[PDB]
Amino acid sequence: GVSRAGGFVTAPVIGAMVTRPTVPRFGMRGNSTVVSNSELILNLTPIALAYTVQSLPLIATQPAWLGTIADNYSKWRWVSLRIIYSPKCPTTTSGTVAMCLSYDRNDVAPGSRVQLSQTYKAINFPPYAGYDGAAILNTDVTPTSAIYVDVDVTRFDKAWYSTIGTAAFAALTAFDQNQFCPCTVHIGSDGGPAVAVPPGDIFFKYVIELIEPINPTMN
Amino acid sequence: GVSRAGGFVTAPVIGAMVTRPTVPRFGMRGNSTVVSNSELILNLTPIALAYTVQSLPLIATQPAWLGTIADNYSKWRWVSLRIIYSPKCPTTTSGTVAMCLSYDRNDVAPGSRVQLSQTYKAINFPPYAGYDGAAILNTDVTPTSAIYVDVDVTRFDKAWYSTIGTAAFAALTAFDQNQFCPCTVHIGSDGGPAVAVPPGDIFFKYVIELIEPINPTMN
Amino acid sequence: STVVSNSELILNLTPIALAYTVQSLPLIATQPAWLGTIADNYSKWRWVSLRIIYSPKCPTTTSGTVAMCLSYDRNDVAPGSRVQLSQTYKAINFPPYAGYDGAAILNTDVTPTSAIYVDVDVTRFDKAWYSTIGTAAFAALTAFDQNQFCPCTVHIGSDGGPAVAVPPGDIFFKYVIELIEPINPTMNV
Amino acid sequence: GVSRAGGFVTAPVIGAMVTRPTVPRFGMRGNSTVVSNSELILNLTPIALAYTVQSLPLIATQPAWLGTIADNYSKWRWVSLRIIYSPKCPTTTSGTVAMCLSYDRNDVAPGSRVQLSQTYKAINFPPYAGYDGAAILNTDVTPTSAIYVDVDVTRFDKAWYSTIGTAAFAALTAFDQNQFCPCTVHIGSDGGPAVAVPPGDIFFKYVIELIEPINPTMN
Amino acid sequence: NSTVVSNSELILNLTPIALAYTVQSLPLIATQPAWLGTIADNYSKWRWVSLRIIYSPKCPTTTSGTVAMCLSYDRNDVAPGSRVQLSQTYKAINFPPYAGYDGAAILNTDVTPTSAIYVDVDVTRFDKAWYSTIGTAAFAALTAFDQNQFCPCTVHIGSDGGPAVAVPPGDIFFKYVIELIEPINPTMN
Amino acid sequence: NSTVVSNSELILNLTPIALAYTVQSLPLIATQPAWLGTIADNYSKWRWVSLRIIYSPKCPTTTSGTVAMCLSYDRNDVAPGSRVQLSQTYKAINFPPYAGYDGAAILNTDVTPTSAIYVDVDVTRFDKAWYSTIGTAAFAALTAFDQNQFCPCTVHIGSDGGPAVAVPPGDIFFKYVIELIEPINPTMN
Ligand SMILES: [Ca+2]
Ligand SMILES: [Ca+2]
Ligand SMILES: [Ca+2]
Ligand SMILES: [Ca+2]
Ligand SMILES: [Ca+2]
Ligand SMILES: [Ca+2]
Ligand SMILES: [Ca+2]
Ligand SMILES: [Ca+2]
Ligand SMILES: [Ca+2]
Ligand SMILES: [Ca+2]
Ligand SMILES: [Ca+2]
Repeated sequence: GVSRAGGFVTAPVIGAMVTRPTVPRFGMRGNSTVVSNSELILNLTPIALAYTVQSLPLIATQPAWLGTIADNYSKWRWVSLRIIYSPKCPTTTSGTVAMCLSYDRNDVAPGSRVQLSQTYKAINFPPYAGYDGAAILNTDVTPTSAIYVDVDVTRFDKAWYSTIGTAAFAALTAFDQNQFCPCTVHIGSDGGPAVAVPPGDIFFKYVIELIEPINPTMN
Repeated sequence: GVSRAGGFVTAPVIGAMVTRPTVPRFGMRGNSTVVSNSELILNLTPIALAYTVQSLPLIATQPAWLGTIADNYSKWRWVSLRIIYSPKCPTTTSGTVAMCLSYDRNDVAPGSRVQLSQTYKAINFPPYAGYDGAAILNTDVTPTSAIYVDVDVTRFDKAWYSTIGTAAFAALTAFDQNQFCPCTVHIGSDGGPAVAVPPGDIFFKYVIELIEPINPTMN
Repeated sequence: STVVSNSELILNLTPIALAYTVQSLPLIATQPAWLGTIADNYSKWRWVSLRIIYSPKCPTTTSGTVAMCLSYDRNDVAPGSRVQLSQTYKAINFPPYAGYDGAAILNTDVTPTSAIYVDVDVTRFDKAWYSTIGTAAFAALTAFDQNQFCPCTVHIGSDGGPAVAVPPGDIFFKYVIELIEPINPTMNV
Repeated sequence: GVSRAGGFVTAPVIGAMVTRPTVPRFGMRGNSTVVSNSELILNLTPIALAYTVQSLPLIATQPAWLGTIADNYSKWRWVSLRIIYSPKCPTTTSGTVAMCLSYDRNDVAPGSRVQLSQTYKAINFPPYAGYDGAAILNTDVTPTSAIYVDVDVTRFDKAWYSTIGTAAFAALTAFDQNQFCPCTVHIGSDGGPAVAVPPGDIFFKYVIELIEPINPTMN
Repeated sequence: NSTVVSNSELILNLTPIALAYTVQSLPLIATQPAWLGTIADNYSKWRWVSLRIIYSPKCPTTTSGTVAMCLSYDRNDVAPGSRVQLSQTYKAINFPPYAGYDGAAILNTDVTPTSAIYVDVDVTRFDKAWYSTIGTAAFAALTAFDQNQFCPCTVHIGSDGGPAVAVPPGDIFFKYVIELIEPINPTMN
Repeated sequence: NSTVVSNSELILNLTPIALAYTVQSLPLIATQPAWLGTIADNYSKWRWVSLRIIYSPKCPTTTSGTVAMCLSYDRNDVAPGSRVQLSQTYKAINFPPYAGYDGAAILNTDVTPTSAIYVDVDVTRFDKAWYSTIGTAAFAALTAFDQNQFCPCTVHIGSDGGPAVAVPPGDIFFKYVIELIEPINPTMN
């Protein structure tokens, strides 16, 4: 790379992904139903000078489309969960966007980018970057220029989680939420322009295993 | 059979199916999602002397479990739909239960068993019968002693139907319902005892193809 | 590690009548009366195997249908009909006199062809071990707190019974449970 | 079975065994005399709504025919003891009959079916069932539809027991009885009809080894 | 099929050691230990798989005297009337009331410290294979001869040579492994 | 990737031993030990890889009485009300207040002297794989049920039979190996 052999860098006016059209794929693994799909989950708050954060609980019901399928199953577990960033602003946008993971709903969100950076899986990056890694979303490859976070799905506290709707989940105390949620992602930013600029969006690319069907009304 | 070679008939006190435990199976057929499953759909009104009828529209959203999966798809079509009867009363129960099919939500339900019998696919049978044909439900075989109706899925008026929830469907006029429903089943009975007796239940064994995913909130 | 195995009567089902009824049981070490007293002496436990068996006790002339299924969140609403129950994991529908020919399953390692039962998917619980808690203490908890002590719940519903309700049968548990960490019962339960 | 693959069940008006005529068989095993035979031991109390129990000590002298042969021997031991149920009522009889084993004559008999069910070898069953397992009595096969209890003959407290007549045994205290008796069977019932109905009978199918002959007057 | 239970329990607080001799005896039955008793009530028969009687001191090293333990096998025997009589009996071990503090690990580990004070019962040489479960209260109401039917062994703990003002010497614990068979309702048992 | 931390720390000065019984309890959480707590605040989850609770005497051999330790696994349990109740509980070890001086090496070496007084926690039999880090102050403000979510085990230390004038018996130390994963800012944690 440039840090060993030297090189040169250039920058275009702007760059962005074009998402490949797809359909959620279903599969059976014995009595288990496996769903593989990608979903746009969040539009980030316009990046400005001051710091700001957004958080999302990583539960089966968070992605709206998957959420529906989950209502018919009692338990689930993430087989793989990759959080991907997609820029939507020009290379003239100053600032830094960062993401990280937490595992206790009683936690307080990172109050600054320094706090966020000390945390697990923290990745800091310019708001305009990430387009070169489009393949991470459209294919199963992992480009080195892609901006993403892989969740340590094998290091959760429980083996399976019970399905719960987002509204009901929201109404729980942090402690009761802990029983239905294995992890939460935080996305923060700062150092942006005086006139805030929408930086990018967040996608979830996942493979989930759902078990033990249940009447949706009961669940 | 007995009608050609003679024989003898006997009758037990009672007989009933024991349903095999199963899980709904998912499959992909290109961009299409195929669901194969069986569901208990209706407990029949206790059979008594006077005639009575119950009707169910044959839409993707009628079976509660399937209904949930259908919310995520714009269009669907029955690949196969077999309506099965399961008795729950002793052989001492007098009367006849009958089923038939109609194709216009503006139709008036059969007012008597004679009206019902003239209709397409009408099958008349004692309320206590049907147990000997348990395999029709638990396997893919079709016993001659099974009591069922196969829907002529290839002779519907349209190629695909749009998904619509049962509540919203119920609120439509018969004519607007016709655009979302290809067929309706009627189940009637009469000639039962003075003290009415719950005769049996109705199961749907189906294979459905769902196409064109959609956000559930939009659908 | 102490391993206990036995079967015992757990519940006399409500008389089967025209209208639908459901009875639910949390699958906990303290639910079976005989096992409960042994469980009170241990801090944690886990089902090694749990088989829920139905035993009929009604005349064969009894109309109606019975069903069982399993759920895994105490915060769930119990099935309001056999149509809802029937769509739930491991559901099995059978007549109230079913199983009269398979009683041996209760006291032998044989599984008679005609026996009516449900094997719990013990390997797919959310935790490795569950703490012992007495039945009455359990009842007083919120659904959320119950979830920490209970891995599964079984529902038994029926409908289509006769005008004069008839006791259909009973529910038995045949289990193999592993108990660890002795404890004084007063401290525990 | 039906619980895995589904199926159907039917019930006849009634069913009962027809016992094969036999003769008690004698054999020598060195200096030991071995007797193999089956005997009707008890007519059960008519099953009614309320609970009732009957108990029998499992001693060599309990079966009347064997009892005579035992008078000529000082010691004995059960090689095998199978307790079998034989129904004598129609399938319309409600209720449950249960059997179990105890090993201390100082024990109090089960006061209810719940108490009985917690006990060793407890088997609960409808009073009309058991006919399908007729072969367990007439042959050496063990049908799965047979209703029976096998005594754990290898887990008794002593290796041999002394022969004692039933009258003399009855006159002993529970503690002195313990020296001559290795086990006792309890048969209870409840949930029967308002008009009590004789449910069935109990047979003992055994193989016993008798040793050390003695003048009957001394014994 | 059988259940194996393992635990250790405090069984008896010894009477204060004084100049004169005293003896206490305990029947080695499954029902003697309070915690075990509850589990045992649920099984018809049992047999000690392993039984170690342990002494734990609770007095200062300034305490004089001798505490001694031994085993007998007939409830009709007379208890030892002196340390001499006790000392002639099987497994007799004599020691000062403060002995055993350097071997306390023996209580909750599989270690057997050479400084521990214990008696290992010859579990394989009892008169019969299994013993029927019986409550302590009922047991005490029996004649010595009827007690033998339920009790395979008894331990006697005597002492003397203590101070003018009696001093509580220590306690007796049972660390055991017992096998239980043939479940039964406790009320019947 | 994870970080493994090893050290031993003084955790609790025991309340002076007197005639009457007293109990103290400590939650076995990563945040309980003061030194470890600082490191733990920097990681989201943890799990004890090894945990040995050690007793160190600080009183003369002239001190009478008994100190005992045991383990429980539900914050909703009631603490042992007597040495009898305590002694029936898992890993219970009883000993005089001056015991353990010949085994002090256990504290700073990999040696396990047979004269040492300790409790080895069954670290592989906790209800779940990982536990989330939580401060002691916050932990104490939780209900017993919410505490269980963060605490896998608790140790109880009781005593009695001591002198008329209470004597500080000793201290409790934790010698541990803990694995920490998923870094996090302490303020968030
Ligand atoms: Ca970091
Ligand atoms: Ca749920
Ligand atoms: Ca027709
Ligand atoms: Ca629509
Ligand atoms: Ca507890
Ligand atoms: Ca039993
Ligand atoms: Ca004699
Ligand atoms: Ca000696
Ligand atoms: Ca007894
Ligand atoms: Ca203990
Ligand atoms: Ca935390």
